[PDB]
Amino acid sequence: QAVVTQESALTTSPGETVTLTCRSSTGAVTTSNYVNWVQEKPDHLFTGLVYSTNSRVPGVPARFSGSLIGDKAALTITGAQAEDEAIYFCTLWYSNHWVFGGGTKLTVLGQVQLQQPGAELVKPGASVKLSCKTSGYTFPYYWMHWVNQRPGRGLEWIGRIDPNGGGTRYSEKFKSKATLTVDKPSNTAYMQLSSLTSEDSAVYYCARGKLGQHFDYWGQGTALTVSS
Ligand SMILES: O=C(O)CCCCCNC(=O)Cc1cc([N+](=O)O)c(O)c([N+](=O)O)c1
Repeated sequence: QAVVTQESALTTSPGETVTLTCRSSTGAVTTSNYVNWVQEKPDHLFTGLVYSTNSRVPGVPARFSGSLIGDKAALTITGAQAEDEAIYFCTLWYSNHWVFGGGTKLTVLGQVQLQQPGAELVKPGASVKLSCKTSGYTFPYYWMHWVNQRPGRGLEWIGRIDPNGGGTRYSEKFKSKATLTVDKPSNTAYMQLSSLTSEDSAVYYCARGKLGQHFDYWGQGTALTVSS
């Protein structure tokens, strides 16, 4: 029942130093929450910025930095650029599941690849198998996360799979809905969703992880529509 709270929106001007924050409802944010920061640009295009409090994802501009300040986590953008206008999400680990904050809409007044199909349209009552084909890294060395986003709702972690044995961990919401597997020779991770209803219409993302390093690279998101 943990809730992660972020500022809903902030407006900045090019060149300013701005700090976004991420609070935990049950206590101070700690290193053991392994906070990650990700950026969403149009059209539902996610990139990883920071993992595990303060590790910047290689290739991300150095103006982005993460830290813990007092009882919460913080993403500092040191000299905002016009292209930084985006939605910024944090996520915290709570013992056995990830919880996403609601995102901060930032207005600015100015090799690793995970490949997912853009969309699928499936009838109610059917099943769907969503694919996430990877390249640019040694696939068995990393887990694959899946994340859901229903219209007007927050990001929801579905679960992860470790390709060394295929061991899964699901969130409460998806523990009897999603089935994760992989095909290592084709470098592809799969998520089946069963017993589809209109409530399953959503964008579904794959995102890379591993112990201590989560959500650094994302697929584009497959928009699933469940309709006859
Ligand atoms: O590198 C080292 O040993 C040092 C780092 C050790 C601790 C890093 N913790 C995580 O990364 C959090 C986490 C642990 C899991 N677990 O323990 O199984 C998961 O299953 C899981 N998930 O997303 O489901 C997430």
